[PDB]
Amino acid sequence: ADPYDALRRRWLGITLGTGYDPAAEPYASRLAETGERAREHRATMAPTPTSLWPGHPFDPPAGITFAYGRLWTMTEAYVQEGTGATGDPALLADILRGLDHLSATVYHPATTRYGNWWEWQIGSPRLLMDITAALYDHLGADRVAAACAAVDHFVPDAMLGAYTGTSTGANRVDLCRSVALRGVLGRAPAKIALARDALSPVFPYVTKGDGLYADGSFVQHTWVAYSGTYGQVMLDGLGRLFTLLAGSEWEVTDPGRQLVLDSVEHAYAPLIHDGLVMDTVNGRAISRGYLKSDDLHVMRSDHFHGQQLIAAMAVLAGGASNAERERWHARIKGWIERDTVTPVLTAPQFPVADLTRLHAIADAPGEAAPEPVGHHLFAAMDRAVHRRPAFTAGLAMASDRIAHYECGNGENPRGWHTGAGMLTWWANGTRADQYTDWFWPTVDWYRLPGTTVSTKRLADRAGGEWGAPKPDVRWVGGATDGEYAAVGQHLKGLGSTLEARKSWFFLDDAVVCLGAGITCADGVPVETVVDNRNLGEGGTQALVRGRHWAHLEGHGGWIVPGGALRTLREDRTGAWSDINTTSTTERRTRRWQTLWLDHGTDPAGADYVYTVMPGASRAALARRAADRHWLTVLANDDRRQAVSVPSLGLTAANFWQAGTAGPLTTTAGASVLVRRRGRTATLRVSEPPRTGEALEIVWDHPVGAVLRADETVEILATGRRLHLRVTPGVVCTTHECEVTLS
Ligand SMILES: CC(=O)N[C@@H]1[C@@H](O[C@@H]2OC(C(=O)O)=C[C@H](O)[C@H]2O)[C@@H](OS(=O)(=O)O)[C@@H](CO)O[C@H]1O
Ligand SMILES: [Mg+2]
Repeated sequence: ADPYDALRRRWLGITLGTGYDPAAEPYASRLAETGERAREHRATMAPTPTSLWPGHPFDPPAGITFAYGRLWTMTEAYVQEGTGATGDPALLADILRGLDHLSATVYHPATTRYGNWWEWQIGSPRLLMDITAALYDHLGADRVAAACAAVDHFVPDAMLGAYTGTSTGANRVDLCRSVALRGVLGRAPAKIALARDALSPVFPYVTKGDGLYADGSFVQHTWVAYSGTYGQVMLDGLGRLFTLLAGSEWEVTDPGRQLVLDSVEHAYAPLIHDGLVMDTVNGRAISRGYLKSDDLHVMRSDHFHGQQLIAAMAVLAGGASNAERERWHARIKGWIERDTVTPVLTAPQFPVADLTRLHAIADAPGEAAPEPVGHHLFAAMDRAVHRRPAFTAGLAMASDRIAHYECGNGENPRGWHTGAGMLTWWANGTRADQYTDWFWPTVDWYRLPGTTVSTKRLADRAGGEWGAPKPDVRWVGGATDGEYAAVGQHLKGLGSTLEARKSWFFLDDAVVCLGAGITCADGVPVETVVDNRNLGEGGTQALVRGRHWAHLEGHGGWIVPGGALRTLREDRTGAWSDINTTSTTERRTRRWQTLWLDHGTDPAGADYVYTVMPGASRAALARRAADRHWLTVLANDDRRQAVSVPSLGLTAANFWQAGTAGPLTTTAGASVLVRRRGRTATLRVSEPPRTGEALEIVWDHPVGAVLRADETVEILATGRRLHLRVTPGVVCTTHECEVTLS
């Protein structure tokens, strides 16, 4: 009996929290508030054949999970000290009433599942198990048995068989969560072992489909870049389950578990900036904001999502090694310090158990870590992240592997161009609320920052749901040394005949943006969005313009032909319900500064060059624009885009096909980055088309000897020039070669 009772107790410690004083803030106010929500939920519960709370019918099935969510708040009120309702028998009776009503009317084995599978197999059962676990002694054997039987009906063993469909990645972990608890609570050792075993296929790095990739990428729904939401769900359930089972007969022993720990710093941390997790990896969730069904009324946003991912790291850290835990805690202290948008330590979505874990990290000894300066190219999910002292940026692309966007369940119907070379960024050391402050419900979805698009009007959900629309292109990726990068996207526009070559060269204080082969036949204008910045409500940040630059006060600026540049400052009013059928309808106004180049109607091989300098002063921008020397554009056409930046000793080129640009030649499409440092140089090359066919590179610079080369890099000649052959692989890995110069 005791191994099950011990697991149940350990689950309650994880779920309800441990070793805090309920009288201390902020526990005291969160518990009081839970009491209050419980009291009102109790007062309004109204069992009917089709609902348990008015306005929340069992069809759609969200209305069932909705009901379990409220019974869970009631349960919390009942079992936690400090709530004003702890151990109140009348609260207890109403919980039991609601459970019995759900068990009688909807959540039971005579129901043939309808509507969203997720509500039945993930949303409701995890809550039902949690409630059952918290109230175990008061429930009696028939209720415990009937709760286990319902789980068995909606989540049978076969749901934890084939690693496919609705059972991969975050979904796999969520299914295991309910099956494990049903095993604990129903004293069914085989269900516990099943849930532990079924975690194994989540661990290994994949090269296609759902999961974690060796370059740190994370994919869910087969084609969607998703580290921020699904990746967090996976990380959260894994940490919960590792901690649950540790020390028991069903402890997770798969050594692949280490890959999940590794992913903290390698997959997730780079996407977190001052507490937010970047909207480029948040998929359809960027459209949620205030949800109609959320009794807490907490705005979803990049900051909400990052806070949830920080909380998952805090649970996971409990089972990490000392050295890992020490690094995670230091990064988390850093995020807690720098998040002035939504203070982590009092974040209103957090129950006391997360509050306690984060306060433990806060009070612990050690210094807060900064985000390391560097570049992270998440090539498997067509994402790049760049950090410099002056700014942080996240780029979103799309390819034959990665959808333009996801819409589904009423969410994100206008996200078409979020993958069309969207460049998002924050000025470092300023408030990081750019995309948080009612950005998505007010933005013009036809003018997303960095993108090139047809202005052709599109239908809500155009291209299809769940990541269905992908451009028919291969060359999307880049090459990086870990600090700077060349990134390129062969663009085909969504719902449009637009085609373009877009490149970005991520440097020490700027991103150089090249566009070429811009060709469309839609019969309407084509635009490249130099930027589009949310100014906040009533913003009065000055826009200053010069001959070849523009600067936005508080934000940064752009070097761009001043006569070609179009601008517009305007107020835009919108609501989350405009972009999500499940969100509130309250409307707010945000002022916008938008900047764009008009490529005319039906362009044929149109182009652009512009440089963004996030975080830069007006004067730094005026200097860089008047300086002819700092940057040479080697080539900007549909066969190759390439720059030379002598202050960095840097040459960078995206070769859309075999060709030459400045001192670089390639025999096949490739991305190449050369960096000279005194008497040595390192040459880096990737193959974004991912054919895996060998190609050669020549770099026209005298070279004495090779200090080192990856096993995939064969040296063909040195002397007057460097000549390499590279066997590139099919995941767009960057291969390197270091040489002595003559
Ligand atoms: C990852 C994701 O988008 N999942 C959808 C759910 O949202 C997650 O919900 C939960 C949870 O514990 O219920 C935790 C994650 O933070 C959320 O991102 C959810 O969608 S929604 O209602 O929040 O819009 C469900 C409910 O339908 O659908 C999932 O696909
Ligand atoms: Mg220079």
